[PDB]
Amino acid sequence: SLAPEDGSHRPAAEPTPPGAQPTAPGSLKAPDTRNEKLNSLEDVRKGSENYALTTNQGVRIADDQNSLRAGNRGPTLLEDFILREKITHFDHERIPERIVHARGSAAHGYFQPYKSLSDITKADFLSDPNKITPVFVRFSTVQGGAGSADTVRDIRGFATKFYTEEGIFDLVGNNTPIFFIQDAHKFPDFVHAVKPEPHWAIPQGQSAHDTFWDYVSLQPETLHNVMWAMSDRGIPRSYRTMEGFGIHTFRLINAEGKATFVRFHWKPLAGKASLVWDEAQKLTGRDPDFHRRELWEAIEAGDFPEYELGFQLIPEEDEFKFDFDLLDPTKLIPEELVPVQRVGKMVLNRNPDNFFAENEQAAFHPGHIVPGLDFTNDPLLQGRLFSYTDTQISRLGGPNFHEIPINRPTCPYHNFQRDGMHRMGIDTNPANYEPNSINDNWPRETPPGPKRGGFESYQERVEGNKVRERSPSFGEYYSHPRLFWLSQTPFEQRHIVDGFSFELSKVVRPYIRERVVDQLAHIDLTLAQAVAKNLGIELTDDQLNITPPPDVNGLKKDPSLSLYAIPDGDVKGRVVAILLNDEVRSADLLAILKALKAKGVHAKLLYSRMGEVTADDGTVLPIAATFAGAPSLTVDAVIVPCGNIADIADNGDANYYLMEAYKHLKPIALAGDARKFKATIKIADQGEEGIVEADSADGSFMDELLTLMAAHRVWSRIPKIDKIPA
Amino acid sequence: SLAPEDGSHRPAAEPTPPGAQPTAPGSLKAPDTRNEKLNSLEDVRKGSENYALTTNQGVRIADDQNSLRAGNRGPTLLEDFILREKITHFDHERIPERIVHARGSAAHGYFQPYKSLSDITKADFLSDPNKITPVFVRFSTVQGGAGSADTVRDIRGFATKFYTEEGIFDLVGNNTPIFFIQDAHKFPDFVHAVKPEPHWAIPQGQSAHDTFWDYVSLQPETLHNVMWAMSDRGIPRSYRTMEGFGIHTFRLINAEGKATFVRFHWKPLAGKASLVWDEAQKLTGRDPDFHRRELWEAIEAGDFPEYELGFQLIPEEDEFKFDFDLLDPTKLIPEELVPVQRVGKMVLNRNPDNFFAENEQAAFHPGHIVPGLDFTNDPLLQGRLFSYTDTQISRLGGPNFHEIPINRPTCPYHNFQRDGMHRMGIDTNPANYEPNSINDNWPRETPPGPKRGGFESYQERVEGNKVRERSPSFGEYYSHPRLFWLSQTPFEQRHIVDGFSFELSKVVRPYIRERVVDQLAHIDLTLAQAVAKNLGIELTDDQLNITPPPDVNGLKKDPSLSLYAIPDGDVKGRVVAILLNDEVRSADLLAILKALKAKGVHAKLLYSRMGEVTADDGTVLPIAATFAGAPSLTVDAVIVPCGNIADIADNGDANYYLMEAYKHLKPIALAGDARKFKATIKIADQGEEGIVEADSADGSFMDELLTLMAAHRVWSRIPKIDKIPA
Ligand code: HDD
Ligand code: HDD
Repeated sequence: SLAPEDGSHRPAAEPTPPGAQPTAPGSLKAPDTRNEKLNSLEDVRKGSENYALTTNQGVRIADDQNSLRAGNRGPTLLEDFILREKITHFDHERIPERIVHARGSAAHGYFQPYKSLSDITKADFLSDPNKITPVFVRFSTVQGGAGSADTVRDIRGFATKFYTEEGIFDLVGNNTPIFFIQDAHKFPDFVHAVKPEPHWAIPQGQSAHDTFWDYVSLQPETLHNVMWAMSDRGIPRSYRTMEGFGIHTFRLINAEGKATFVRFHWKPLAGKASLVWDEAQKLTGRDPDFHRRELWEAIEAGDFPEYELGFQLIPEEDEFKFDFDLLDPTKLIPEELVPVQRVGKMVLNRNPDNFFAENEQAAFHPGHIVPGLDFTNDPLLQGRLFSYTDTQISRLGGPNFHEIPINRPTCPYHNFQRDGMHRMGIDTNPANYEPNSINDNWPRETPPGPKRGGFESYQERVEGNKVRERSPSFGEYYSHPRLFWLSQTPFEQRHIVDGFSFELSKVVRPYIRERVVDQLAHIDLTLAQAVAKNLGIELTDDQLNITPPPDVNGLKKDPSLSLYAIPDGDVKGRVVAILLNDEVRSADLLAILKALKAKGVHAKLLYSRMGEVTADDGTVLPIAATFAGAPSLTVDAVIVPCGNIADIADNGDANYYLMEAYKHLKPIALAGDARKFKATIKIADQGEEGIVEADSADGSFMDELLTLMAAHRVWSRIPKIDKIPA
Repeated sequence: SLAPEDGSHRPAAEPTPPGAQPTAPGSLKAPDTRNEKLNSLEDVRKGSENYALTTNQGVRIADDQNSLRAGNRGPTLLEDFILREKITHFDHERIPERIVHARGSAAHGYFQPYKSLSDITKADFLSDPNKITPVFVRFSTVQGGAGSADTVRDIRGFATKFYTEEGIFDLVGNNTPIFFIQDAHKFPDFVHAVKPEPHWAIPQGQSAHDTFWDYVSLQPETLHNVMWAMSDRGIPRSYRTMEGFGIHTFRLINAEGKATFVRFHWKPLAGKASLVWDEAQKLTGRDPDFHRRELWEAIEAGDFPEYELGFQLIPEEDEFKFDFDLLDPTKLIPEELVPVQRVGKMVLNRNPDNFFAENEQAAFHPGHIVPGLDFTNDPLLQGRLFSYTDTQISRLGGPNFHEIPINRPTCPYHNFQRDGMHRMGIDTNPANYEPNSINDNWPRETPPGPKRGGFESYQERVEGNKVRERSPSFGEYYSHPRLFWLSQTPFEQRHIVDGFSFELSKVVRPYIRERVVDQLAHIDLTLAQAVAKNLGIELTDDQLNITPPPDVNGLKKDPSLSLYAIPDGDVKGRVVAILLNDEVRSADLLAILKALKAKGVHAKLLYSRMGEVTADDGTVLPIAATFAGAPSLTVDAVIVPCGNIADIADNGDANYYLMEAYKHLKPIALAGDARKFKATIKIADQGEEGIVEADSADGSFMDELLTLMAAHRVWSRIPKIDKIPA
């Protein structure tokens, strides 16, 4: 009726590259992609086609265009129950956003272990290489609201809901291996300091303001995670190209009752990759939804995000083996000292149907563990256990949040709990208490055991007085920031310097900048001096003579802490901008697209207008976006084929497209007379590494380009970009 | 004591220009700024200095750094009531955001009428020129969440709470004179279409997506307000430089019972000023809080936002004398036919103390009127009256939202309502019903009268059948969009074309773009043709033969609809970037700052690092921000004094500063050897209009620059900017 005659409104129910088709609810885009959790949601999924429009009570609506009034130009009547029901539901759509991590993007998937881990844990989802566990994963920022932007400088959340046969296990982690603070009692202080300031509620999604750096300067325990946030780790290219960490030391418990200390890791199969600051900041304006969009479209394209689960394992007798306290969440465990042992793989392969119902209402909580796992006395973890249950009473409207469909266990659950707001389950048990005789005491307790047993805490020894006191072993603040610093490449170190420098320049009270620079001088004097230089601060002789902190158990570096030191690039799922002209050389475009498709690299055809152009072939080329509509920020490299280059040679948008990408260190490839654009980016006739150029886009032209893309960015270009006006 | 000895942590409690000092709660920044509402809030204002840190129950806390645990490396104890109270409050901080207009910034102020209006309304706050009414005003966007960006393309809200002696009057308006839809029954449809789409919750703060333009293409009633949104009205420079409108026709009722139709207007004393799209979009990334910050800092500087309240007045016998229906909210009343008559002045002169408590919790509702005002049968207004009461039950936690301090009337309030969540008032009335004898029927009804009388509705005639039916008089959709289009300058028209073009290029389904272009052809074929060519669309012969709509009561143009046809910009409160070098020519800087001060124009001194530089005469210049930290987006003009120009001539950030300013049509002034920068912006030796240049910054130099600033932007430069790579 209102759909177009040609059916061009519906996306195909098959994988398609980003921007090819309109995005769609997961059940409509990929109906053949299934798992036990997705199937269990069938009871609450609602269709639409061939159904009448009704009230919520089932009454068909004849006229959904008008209120009921006395005369067609008269007052609206109170008896219009259809209008009032519709407006009432609208009026109450919103619920409180998460206190932290309010901005997030989520997807369905499954996990599978590589081998049985029965020797170290009795957890059922790790017991058998053929046990598939559905998952729901939500990635997030930390500071900003649910409507804030994606590519901010911040920590990222990485929360995984495991729907196991013995209960929900929530692995609630971040993208760095430590947190800012040591004891949960300080969590409201730290969060209030990083959040928008209370008088005017500025700034959104940014730590670059006085109260954050005030707190940091007075609490050196924060410096380690601050180092990570100021590095390019704070601006990932994609949720698909960052690491995950549980941060805390947990425990594994095997059938014989032996405990092993464990820290959890997620390693991205797509490799580690981050933006650079100028690109990330501008991208929050050009596309505040970039990461959300990029995740959704990768899944629709079949570039399923994949992550390997890994364990750092520490025997109980090695609790005190390292310089740092194992239970201190501001300290990491270097992989040089304790390797990450691979455990299994997780694949995210379907988007939700309704963002609010599945993402916004999802509730993750690290206290949701299962038999075979346990906690430790990490005093940050200890307080988290209180928070994630408590907070849901207001956010999700009461204690039945486990009945919201996305949150439901796929395994059975039965107990004597009753009532509460929006109670869905109707209990037939004659008893609502135990011990009872009137239902023969069902449901019954289960003794602990090797499988399908009841939960019992590990009986660890407790000895001490009731004290509010920090462990002295936690009182070391500079050695891990320094190890992180020393493990970065030189260009990563420069980016850290520029992060501190840019943020401290937004601090209005100069003494705070100075006090932060003083803390940096306790970490590394090269770092401190470089930041000071950019702030017009001069270190004193006392600061220049601060003794550096000790090495971490003899380490001078750990290359696993760098994003880039150990190559792990993968071009699959990346995207290239192809800048068209009105008579493209079809031979160039043919060879370009063939090579990109063979490596799984997507392309977007850009022009100065929408519609189509015709190549020299007579081939009609559809235009994905304009140069301004899809800035170089949104792509990984730029290719300019030959053709009628005079068409775009004096186009300001086209020339700036290349300058912006050049500034942000991206690979650029120019064919034929497109090489004339070298003048725009101040490249000499002789060329330079990172600019592919040839008479035509044939032979090794695309191999060179794809090799550059596998290395992510052209770091050697950095000394040249400070002269580029872009 | 953690504060610096020199007291530099504390801003001065006197007016200071933007950036000079840290911002502060209004009671601390401007303690002497008072009004009756601000005084009435004193009962709930909390101090801090010289108080002990306590629990919410008043118990002093000894150690706010640690949880209570069994041993200093032990588990946290459930008996830690201090921890659990602190974390519980943190866990429940967030409340639901507003369904629409969730993003907004507010201030305190006062209103005064110019003359008694007793002849046309018995409203007490308009009865006496010596009667001052306190106000609380919230400006907002519409689509995005509370954490979204300020300078988006959107309609803006302009809500004013008048605390009158006869009750609260809320004037809840927008910055355009019409709304998108005719009947409130369709509000959830329109809002769902513009909001982030439901499968993936994209895009934030943007109408540039499929579902919005789908709805528009199928509901031509939306086209008038769409035209306004696509113009530079949709991207204001500042809440201080936009207009406000009540949109609906309301009624004024005088003491003799005579009704006059009225539409409400706010006219900014700072004049009308807007950004351009590329600037606004980039600014949502460089400073998503730009409007919130600019409002707060203008008030701290003494640049108080001021607006003139004005009335369009139509006698009852003139109801049907126009080509359009007065009760249709998609139609404006041209000022050429019905002039805005000046009524009074509103000054916003103090910021809040706590954003959440005063801004986030404020509740405005257009059903809050007072005797002397009444409604009409406008079917959008009619449904609004239901919604603003209903929505607060969830957003503010129940029916006692009028007891939240910011919402409280300053006049008396007494009735027989009782109980409800968070009930504050403790009633002593023996009776909670009327009629009653046990309290001699107090509080009592009051007959209507000329002053201090009870509210009685105007007894307008109602005749017709109970129908869900649109008024035939509303069935015209193109003549007011055409009137707006033909009232704009040629460069405003270009920006409208480019607004439609940019947004429709982000619509993935091409037939939606085609259907919108077809709607445009029913408005004006020059507009339709210009948009279609940017989309690669060819109008058909039939489309080129669509008859345009007629003039609106003889009007092709109304001058009041253009932002700029008659410039009315005050330069006071604007800001100029001054690009420093390491040996600035002090004679230049003296002349520059002398002239800016005389016009109340602020300055920010920028450089490549923070700290200080020394001028050629030894003056130490403090640096406000770096070139990258305070981009040209954030200022109105750029001046480059002479000095050691070689220091910055090769700086890529400095050159780009000018190129970005140039592209966005801002005045630029270059003294002495700084004229070398003309090459970067491709200005010929001979000069051009909008680039001020001379051997030195003298008297004539700064007059030319400030004359350009008075005209806001250099529109004559538009033909040159498409060749600039920026
Ligand atoms: C004692 C308070 C407290 C502390 C110390 C932490 N958190 Fe937390 N976190 C919360 C209290 C909280 C919360 C208030 O309970 C949130 C907000 C809303 C919610 O459901 O849980 C939350 C949300 C939250 C989310 C978002 C989950 C989602 O997508 O819904 C993640 C990923 C984390 N946290 C991760 C961490 C990590 C890695 C921490 C340090 C190791 C951490 N949190 C410390
Ligand atoms: C029947 C539904 C409905 C309709 C047709 C409208 N609104 Fe509305 N408006 C609401 C339902 C609503 C609301 C849902 O009740 C809000 C959101 C939360 C709230 O407190 O009120 C609101 C908020 C709201 C605000 C923000 C107030 C603040 O700062 O808190 C403004 C300025 C407006 N509206 C203005 C308008 C204008 C100028 C309209 C057309 C002439 C309009 N609204 C139509």
